[PDB]
Amino acid sequence: FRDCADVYQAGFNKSGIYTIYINNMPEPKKVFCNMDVNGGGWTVIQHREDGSLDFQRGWKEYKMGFGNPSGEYWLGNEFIFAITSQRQYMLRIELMDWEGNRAYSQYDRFHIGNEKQNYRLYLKGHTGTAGKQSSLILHGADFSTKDADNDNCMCKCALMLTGGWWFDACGPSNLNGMFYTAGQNHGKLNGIKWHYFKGPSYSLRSTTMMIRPLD
Amino acid sequence: FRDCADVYQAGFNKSGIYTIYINNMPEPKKVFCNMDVNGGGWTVIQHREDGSLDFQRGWKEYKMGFGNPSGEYWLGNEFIFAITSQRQYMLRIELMDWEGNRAYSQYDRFHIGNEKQNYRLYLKGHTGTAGKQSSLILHGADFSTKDADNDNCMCKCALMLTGGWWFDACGPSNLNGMFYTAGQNHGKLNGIKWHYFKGPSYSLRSTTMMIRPLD
Ligand SMILES: [Ca+2]
Ligand SMILES: [Ca+2]
Repeated sequence: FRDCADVYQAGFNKSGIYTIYINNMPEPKKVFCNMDVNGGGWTVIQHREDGSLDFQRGWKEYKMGFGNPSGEYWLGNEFIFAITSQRQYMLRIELMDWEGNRAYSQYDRFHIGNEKQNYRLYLKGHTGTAGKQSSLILHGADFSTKDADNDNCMCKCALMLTGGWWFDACGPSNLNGMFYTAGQNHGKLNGIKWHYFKGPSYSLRSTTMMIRPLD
Repeated sequence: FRDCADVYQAGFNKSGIYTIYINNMPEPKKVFCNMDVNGGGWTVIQHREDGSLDFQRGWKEYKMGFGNPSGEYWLGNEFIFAITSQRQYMLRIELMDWEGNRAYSQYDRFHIGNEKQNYRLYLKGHTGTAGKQSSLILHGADFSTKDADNDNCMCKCALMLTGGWWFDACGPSNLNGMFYTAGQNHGKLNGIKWHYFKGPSYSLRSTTMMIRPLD
């Protein structure tokens, strides 16, 4: 049982917390499994909805993960890497604004490099209702944090926008930015953003990043 | 000593065959080291000059490598993956036609996925004198061979063009195609090609693919 896809095919069709056994990882891992969207079998790698969890963290916490799979959390890059190294995964991103609208972006192929490659992101095949173009750079960006300046900018994107992300310079997204209750009509530019959906100044209400095998 | 870059910095400035010790590989590996081009320190992952070596091979030979580092060879995907997983590498490709002209393409970032990811290629930052656009797909293609149909085509690119490559459908290159002596004015489309340098019907005289750390 390497992922929520496995969990699903073994007959567990209810979304919720499961434990999975990831190849090459020393200990099992608790994750949230979304079994509802588009046939289910999704492993959630990040979730936000209320701002209870602080995302202003360093490289090591972003690597190992933080938060609680039952609420807001970040799975951790080391884990995302280990899972997406086992086979070929697709990535889906669920987004909601503060006005009741839900949208998604989806990528046919997703993986990231290992820690020595700064967990560099490579994607292909963007579709969805959250913008005609991808708000995540497809073409290559390392992961960056306040203590690891790996972006494609002369500036320091993590310092400017907060959180850990595959910043470009700094690029059209950051789902790990500041949670703002007043996302809609008020600031700022360091919030939870997805440019091609709601723009650079709109901070979103909830996000879920989740992955599953090509099939 | 993980690569020819290490070899070079230890004072070995003469191009030729060296043995390197790649992290996570059970046995040492002989490679050709190019210490001449642009400051040296290049590890050669493929070389062709005379057509003496047959490149029409299956997945396993492409994975483990074939040929002799002193002549024409393919390092092997498992090895390319192991090396490029150690640290961030750039890729440079040296090309010569049959009319005396040499050119190169260069990529700021290079790596490939693991075997379970079909050694998928991801590149960024193409420069050089071998075409204004990259003849290798940057955006994502698995590696394909006659016995592993992983390309982005409905057709079978490896069967049509021969060899093992990151075929698209089938894309603007194949440095592992048929070696033709009569490449300039004669066939064929299944030759050693780099579209943005010489075109799809021109088979090249020599090729060298080589890698080195960003520094
Ligand atoms: Ca920077
Ligand atoms: Ca095909």
